[PDB]
Amino acid sequence: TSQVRQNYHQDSEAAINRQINLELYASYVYLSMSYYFDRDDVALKNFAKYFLHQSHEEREHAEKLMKLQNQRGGRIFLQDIQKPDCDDWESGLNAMECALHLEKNVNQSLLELHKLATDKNDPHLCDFIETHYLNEQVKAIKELGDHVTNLRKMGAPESGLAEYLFDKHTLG
Amino acid sequence: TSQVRQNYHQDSEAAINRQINLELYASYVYLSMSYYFDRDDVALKNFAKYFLHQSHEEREHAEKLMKLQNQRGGRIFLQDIQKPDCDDWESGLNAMECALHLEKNVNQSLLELHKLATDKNDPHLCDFIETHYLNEQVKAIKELGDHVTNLRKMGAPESGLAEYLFDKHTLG
Amino acid sequence: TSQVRQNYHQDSEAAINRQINLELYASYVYLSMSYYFDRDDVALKNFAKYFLHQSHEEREHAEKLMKLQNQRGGRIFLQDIQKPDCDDWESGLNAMECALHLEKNVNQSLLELHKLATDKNDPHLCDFIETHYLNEQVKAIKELGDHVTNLRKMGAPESGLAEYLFDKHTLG
Amino acid sequence: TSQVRQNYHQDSEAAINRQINLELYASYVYLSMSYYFDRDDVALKNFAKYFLHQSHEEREHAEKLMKLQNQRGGRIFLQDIQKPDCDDWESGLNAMECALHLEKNVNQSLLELHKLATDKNDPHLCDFIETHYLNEQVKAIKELGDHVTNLRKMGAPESGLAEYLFDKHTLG
Ligand SMILES: [Ca+2]
Ligand SMILES: [Ca+2]
Ligand SMILES: [Ca+2]
Ligand SMILES: [Ca+2]
Ligand SMILES: [Ca+2]
Ligand SMILES: [Fe+3]
Ligand SMILES: [Fe+3]
Ligand SMILES: [Fe+3]
Ligand SMILES: [Fe+3]
Repeated sequence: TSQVRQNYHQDSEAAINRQINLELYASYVYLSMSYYFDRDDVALKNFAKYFLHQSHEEREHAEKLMKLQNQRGGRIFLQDIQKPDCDDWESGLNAMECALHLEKNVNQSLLELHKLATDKNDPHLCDFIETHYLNEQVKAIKELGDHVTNLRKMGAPESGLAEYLFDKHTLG
Repeated sequence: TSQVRQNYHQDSEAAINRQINLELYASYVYLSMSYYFDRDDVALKNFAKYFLHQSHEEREHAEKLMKLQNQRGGRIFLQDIQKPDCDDWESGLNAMECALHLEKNVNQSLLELHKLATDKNDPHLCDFIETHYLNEQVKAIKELGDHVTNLRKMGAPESGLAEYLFDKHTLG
Repeated sequence: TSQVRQNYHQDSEAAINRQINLELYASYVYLSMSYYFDRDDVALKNFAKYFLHQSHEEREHAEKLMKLQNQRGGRIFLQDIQKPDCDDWESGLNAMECALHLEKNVNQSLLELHKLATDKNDPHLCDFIETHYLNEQVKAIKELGDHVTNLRKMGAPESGLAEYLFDKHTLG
Repeated sequence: TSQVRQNYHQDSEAAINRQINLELYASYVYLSMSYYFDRDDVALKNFAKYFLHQSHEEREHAEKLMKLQNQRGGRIFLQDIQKPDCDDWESGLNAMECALHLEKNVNQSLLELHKLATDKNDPHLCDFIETHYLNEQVKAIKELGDHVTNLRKMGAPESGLAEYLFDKHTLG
């Protein structure tokens, strides 16, 4: 090559393509979690609305990176989007616990990409990550920790009244 | 010094400086209690907002006295602001119980200063205290008593659902 | 540990606790400077309002760091807040000169914390500092330099008319 | 008363009549000071407007006491209103210095009346004084101290530019 490409390393380009896939995959997990709470034998409508919004967010995270790639003169190479690992997610608390784990995993990936940009001396990539992904990631993780703590102290998942009230008063 | 000083006793002046410190210290305690409820392993956001507001109030109580001192022609002498005694505050109820104790202690100090003003025949200081601090203090203590009673009757602190609901329905 | 803690070093955590104290201390200095200009034998009301606002700013700087600590999964450990070093601040110019010195000292601390974050490879902490503290610090220092220059060229502190006019036309 | 008189002592009544005279007299002093600054060989129009407003205030202070007297069932006995002691007031600073002295003298009178009410066990008179006169008096004295300090530090009265600027920037 592009007439526009400048100080953009191959390794950086490839790592962007992997991140794009990870984010797409995270969107998928969340999509799954959402319609799980919409089942008639589950029926926690605010849980459902919470993971649907999360699902849309993650999609937007990917499309931003797709945009960054073209901007720097790289080429987008897409891969399959894997099946979320679970079909059944058991309870409200369990689902929150799996989302916390998911987000911590996305942050390592992002911490690794940032260390690579640094090594390649790509200050434009470093700030992009720092500015649009890292602060969003710590605020996400703190929020899911808050949620898990509350559910747990209320007595979930053994208490059905506890997930019902949390759905109403916190997620509502 | 002062060209303005009139019927203002040394002892009164010194006692004002001590009160200023006590109020500053109370602000500090409350500041501590607030970020304790903002921890991910605690997470009671309305508890947090309640002690943060309390923290700001106390700061305003000090600055008012700083203002009274200059007005009467005294001189402000500041001292260190001590570490709150606790780092961990254990539960919602415990924290409310410590705040009740704190406020009762601030009121004795104020009752003692008022008795001193009386002894020194300083009617201007007497009304100032009576008007800006004593009624605010009894309304504060009654309110924390109300809170402690409710938390206790709901079954706190052994009940996590109890502090969760109180945070939502009373402090919210 | 916290379920939320990730790539957050002990040393980083401890350094945050020290910064929190420094900022609290800066708030205290400024609080002192303010009621010094409110004395009947000083009486420069805009000087007073200027350091009171500065005082509130610094408090907000601390509370932000308190927030960052919880967010990253660290624990807040508070220490005593030391007596400002001066009780009397002599003149308008002197007070501005002491504030310039204070701010330069806060910036070194912040430059040192940033170098530590870098060493520990904590890109999230690096941007936080860079984004909320370093640019605010250089704009603060430049502004106090401007003020000191003007006071000095007007003929302060030997000229009382000079501090009176500056209070009116610049700080007003 | 009188069918209305209750727990109102003779001595209290008489002391009210004296206070009424003192306030009337203070109004007169201020009236004099005002037209002194309106002279073509003086001409400090904001000085003039400041003592005219002060003059009206003092008149209102008297009329309030006249009202208190009737309310308690006492009888108003009026006396002559003495000539202010000065015809010429020399300068801006001098006039402010004489007003400070005047106000300190009015406050002693009020402190003495309050001690009398206390001795006679007249809680209604005590609060009346405390509430409508003592806090107004300390705020008055502090303000005139501020003014005297500023005039003095600017170099008045030897500096004509100093009183001119003060009239413009502070009293304006
Ligand atoms: Ca597959
Ligand atoms: Ca200590
Ligand atoms: Ca009273
Ligand atoms: Ca010390
Ligand atoms: Ca006569
Ligand atoms: Fe994402
Ligand atoms: Fe208080
Ligand atoms: Fe600061
Ligand atoms: Fe009066």
